[PDB]
Amino acid sequence: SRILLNNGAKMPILGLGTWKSPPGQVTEAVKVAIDVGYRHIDCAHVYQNENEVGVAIQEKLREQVVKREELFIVSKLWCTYHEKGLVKGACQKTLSDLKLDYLDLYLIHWPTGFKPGKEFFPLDESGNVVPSDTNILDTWAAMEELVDEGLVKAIGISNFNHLQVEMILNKPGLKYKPAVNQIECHPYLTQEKLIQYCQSKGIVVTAYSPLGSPDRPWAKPEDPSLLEDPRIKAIAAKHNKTTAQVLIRFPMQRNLVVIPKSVTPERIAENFKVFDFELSSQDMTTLLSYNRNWRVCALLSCTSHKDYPFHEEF
Ligand SMILES: NC(=O)c1ccc[n+]([C@@H]2O[C@H](COP(=O)([O-])OP(=O)(O)OC[C@H]3O[C@@H](n4cnc5c(N)ncnc54)[C@H](OP(=O)(O)O)[C@@H]3O)[C@@H](O)[C@H]2O)c1
Ligand SMILES: O=C(O)/C=C\c1cccc(-c2cccc([N+](=O)[O-])c2)c1
Repeated sequence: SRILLNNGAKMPILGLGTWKSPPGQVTEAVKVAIDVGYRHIDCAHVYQNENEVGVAIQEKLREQVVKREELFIVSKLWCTYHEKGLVKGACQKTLSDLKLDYLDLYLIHWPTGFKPGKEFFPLDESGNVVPSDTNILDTWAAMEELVDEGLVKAIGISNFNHLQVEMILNKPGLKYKPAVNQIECHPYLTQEKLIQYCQSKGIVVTAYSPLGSPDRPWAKPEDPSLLEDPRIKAIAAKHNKTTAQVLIRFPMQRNLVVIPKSVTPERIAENFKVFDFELSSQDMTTLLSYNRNWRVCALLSCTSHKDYPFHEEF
């Protein structure tokens, strides 16, 4: 149920996602998740709901439903805090909101640094995001300081392409390697090349949007839909599981961590019931065959940023 990280800690392979979880529903979602066995919660400052996630975590700690050492809490440094002098304060704000004294894992959320300020997406008058000039290697050094100050047990990256991962790995004077690269991954975006690269370097990959993010704001009625793909439904039916359960089990069998999001109590519990069946190798290869390089998470406003990650093949 856990995978060993290159910092010596164990990370639960199933966690609860919280992007788009409404602040008035996410406290109950996280409470339910912990009650039904989740021990890993994926958070971020930019999701604007860390305080409410924190209320749930704190209640379960206070009530002694779970011990802090048994939880694995992840958050992420937003793009407007890549400047070295802003990283610690950003981490501290997340810790304060989550009501924790450390994070298990803190990720650089995206490789694209943006101008600091109140706006999460600072724009020029023509709608392009305004970049930061801070080198990602300098942001990484600031992340390393957080480990050395006791604020976080592990550091990692998210949405880094293979050249960007390589840049960190080749950093002069690198002190801590990334423990994790969290990337979009599902049967329509299988990420074979990037996953193999990361795993070969001892970096654990977390798969986000494993269900294809059907609640994404830019969904079109005609878009492909994993949960409605009859081929995936057929594999689920064969195993007497739901399509969502197959979609969650799939990355687990690729030695990935996976973080499905729900605020629906029934689904939170359903999504955790994935440790009692196995997809065959044939099922796995069949699911892999559905790759279409279909990406949920990418923004036009960022496509000219020098560190935009998705121009490269992988
Ligand atoms: N690092 C990054 O840049 C990044 C980017 C995207 C996502 N993430 C992380 O990954 C998490 C997961 O990705 P995601 O939120 O994009 O989407 P997702 O987990 O692929 O899909 C979430 C959607 O699926 C529905 N759902 C969940 N379980 C279901 C089930 N058993 N049956 C039917 N529908 C179900 C949810 O509905 P209800 O909630 O209404 O039940 C919600 O609409 C995020 O929440 C976030 O924590 C990270
Ligand atoms: O960030 C998250 O965890 C959640 C969702 C999300 C969805 C679409 C695009 C981006 C996004 C954010 C910053 C930069 C870029 N980019 O460079 O394409 C995309 C993020």
